[PDB]
Amino acid sequence: ARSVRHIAIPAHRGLITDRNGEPLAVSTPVTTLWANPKELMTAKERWPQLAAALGQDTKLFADRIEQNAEREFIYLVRGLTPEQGEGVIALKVPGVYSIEEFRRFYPAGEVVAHAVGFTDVDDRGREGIELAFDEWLAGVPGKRQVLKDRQVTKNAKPGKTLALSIDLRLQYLAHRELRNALLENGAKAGSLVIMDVKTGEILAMTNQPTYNPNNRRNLQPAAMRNRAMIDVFEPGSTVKPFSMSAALASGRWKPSDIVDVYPGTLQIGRYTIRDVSRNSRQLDLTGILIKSSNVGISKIAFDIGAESIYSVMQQVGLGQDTGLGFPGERVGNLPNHRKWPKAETATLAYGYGLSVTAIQLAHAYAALANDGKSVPLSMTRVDRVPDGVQVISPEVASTVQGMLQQVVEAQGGVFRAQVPGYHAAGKSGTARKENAYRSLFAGFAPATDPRIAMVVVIDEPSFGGLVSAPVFSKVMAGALRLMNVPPDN
Repeated sequence: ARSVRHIAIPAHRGLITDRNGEPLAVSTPVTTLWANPKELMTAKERWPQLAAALGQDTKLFADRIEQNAEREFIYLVRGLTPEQGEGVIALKVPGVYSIEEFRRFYPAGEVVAHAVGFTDVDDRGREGIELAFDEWLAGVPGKRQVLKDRQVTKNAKPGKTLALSIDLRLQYLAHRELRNALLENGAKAGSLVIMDVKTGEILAMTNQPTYNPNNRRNLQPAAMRNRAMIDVFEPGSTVKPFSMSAALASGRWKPSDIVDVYPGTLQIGRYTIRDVSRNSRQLDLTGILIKSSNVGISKIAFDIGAESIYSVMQQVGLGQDTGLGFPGERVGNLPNHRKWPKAETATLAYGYGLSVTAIQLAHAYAALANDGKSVPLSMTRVDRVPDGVQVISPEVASTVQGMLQQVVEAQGGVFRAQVPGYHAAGKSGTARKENAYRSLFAGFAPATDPRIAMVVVIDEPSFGGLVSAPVFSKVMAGALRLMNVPPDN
């Protein structure tokens, strides 16, 4: 006879904003027209008109309805504009019932595709923050009891608003400047991360290529890769500052100390360490960074032991889980030994023989920039800064800052990374993913009182000091002014 069923009341997905309340993802009303074939089978004369008004072809339409003649349920079309929802309801065709639904809209579109991600066909997070805070954002559906035609038991609770760490103004600046860089250098891909060194907040994350999450018809997986969180690479010279941090915490090294790197090579039994530039004998510790001397950093590493270097790299988060619970986040690899031989010691010190993400590197540069105090990474607005872990002594961190300032400013330095108005600090490198090439720059500013850490990755520009550095310069200048950071020069 008659029958009692239940249909679930969809929940309104929580609003996602940038840190200033700029909407980044919004649940917009749509309508999903369904039908009762049993009843539809009674109004076959109306089908061509229905069909046309569903874009569906006349005969393909009717084939469908006939095939499913017995089924009392079938969707016709998911999520139309509520107004086309009338275009069909204006035909009042028997067997045609309708659900009220939400579809996501992304006002900033491609600018913040990866960080925000997108929902699937069921209004479920499938990428980015949409997946990562799916529970917080997805409400709790309600339930209605339906009298099967031959009271609401609990009404739906709405999802909660989420304010991200992203500053949409710095995001636009980063998106633009990394797009321009890729075209000028004719590169395949790239990431740029901007981090608040005090709060752990990700102020900007951008990858190229990007996509419009509002129109994913011709989506490609290369476009959807959140590179900053999933591409792992050997950081090269960009981790030498952590090697130097251990040098200075050893008791055995100070910045004015000299190393002889003549003749730009060093035999390690069978191995040969080889410098990218071999026009040096005596270098101070700053010189070792300015020249990116692998012989220099290797000799210091032999003197202090790999353990001390490995320990700093671990404490600043390299090859460690970020705790950001994003979907396909790669952890990379900070490999350990009982007995570190010379080759493994040297390759760690000059930043081959580990793998890191752009996010991890920026996090580590944040720690150093924050006078050696690690703060947990956040993709949500931080209101109450958690207590940091003091992973490098303030004094060592201060010393390494000044050295990195000289890397950018000193003669022979990475002059294309200077930020006009401010003193900036950082280090270029030439990473490996065969073995792929990326140009890196990693830095923070202002050098004497840091606020912002930044990493730039540029995949196969068809050097870090030549390619990534000028992007760091342009984007840092803008970030600092957008954040009303006072010039320190």
